[PDB]
Amino acid sequence: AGPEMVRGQVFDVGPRYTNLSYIGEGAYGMVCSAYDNVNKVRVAIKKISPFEHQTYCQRTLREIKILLRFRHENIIGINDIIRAPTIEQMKDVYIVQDLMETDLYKLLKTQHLSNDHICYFLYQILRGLKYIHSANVLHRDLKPSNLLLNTTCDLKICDFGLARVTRWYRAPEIMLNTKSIDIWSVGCILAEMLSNRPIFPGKHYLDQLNHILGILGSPSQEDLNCIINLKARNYLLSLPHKNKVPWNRLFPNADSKALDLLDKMLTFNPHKRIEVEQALAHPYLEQYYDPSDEPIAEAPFKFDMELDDLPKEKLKELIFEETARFQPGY
Ligand SMILES: O=C1c2cc(-c3ccnc(NC4CCOCC4)n3)cn2CCN1[C@H](CO)c1cccc(Cl)c1
Repeated sequence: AGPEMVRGQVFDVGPRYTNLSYIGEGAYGMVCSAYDNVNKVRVAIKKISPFEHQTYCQRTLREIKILLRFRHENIIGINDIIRAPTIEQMKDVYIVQDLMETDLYKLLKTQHLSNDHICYFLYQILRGLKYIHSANVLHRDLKPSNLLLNTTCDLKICDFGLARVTRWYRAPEIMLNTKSIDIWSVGCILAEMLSNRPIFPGKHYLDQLNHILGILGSPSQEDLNCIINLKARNYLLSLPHKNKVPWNRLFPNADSKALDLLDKMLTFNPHKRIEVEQALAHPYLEQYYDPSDEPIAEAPFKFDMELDDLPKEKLKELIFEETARFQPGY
């Protein structure tokens, strides 16, 4: 049988993988579910076509190298990689992953979560994040659609395309000026689990800052005592005073312990923001916290070359090399 086509994208993954169905997409690719006739289960297949852009080639190599090294229950892995037999023919790379049922984005569109579920989901996000940060890696795009879920409420973090050694979930430092950006994102996700709506839904950069200030209040002098973009600093100083809104006013029915943790994750100053181990140890997560059952990385991850300097043609070679061991006859 020929290759299958899904929403205009051809998927050349047969004969092992067939009966394909759309399940997601990104800047330079598409994800489908597919039947694996070897393991006799359905899998996820992520198609990416990065080779025309140096940045996308960088991201592709990082994502593959990081996910091939990582091993953790709350982190998506790589089971297989398909690409053409020669580098001149390789225009696409197919990354095969465990198939999950849904994501937190879809869940929050349709279901009201109980405190217990919120607690358990938050715990697994942070358990996975502890492993990532222990490897000295930042995810940088945590958000509900990148948190995958099973029938049995198991949670896995996916999409490590932006990982290194989305506006609504973007930490203020990023816009004004480290691991703390991931904590901010988790805080945004916690808030969204509590209310089923994004806490800071800005329409653009300035609007994002305005929503954050609308809740946290005007930043203090120490909050601004840092290296900071001149334009952003002048903008913030041009604004009238904004009062802080108490968390319990915004989330009237929330567990007070959840709101205490939320306060510490959504702290404006990254240096005062709670870190992942301290968050796991917060009273809100007491029911699930189990440091004897929370694996960390054996060593910190680092790249041998640095890829930012490499031409995209050289990056392609490295990707071709990295993926070779999944080829038949290897
Ligand atoms: O990497 C992923 C990804 C993998 C999965 C995945 C993996 C395993 N299972 C399920 N099940 C699904 C079943 C239906 O409900 C949703 C969960 N989904 C979902 N996404 C979200 C999009 N991306 C990123 C962009 O963030 C991406 C994708 C393609 C190209 C690029 Cl450049 C980037």
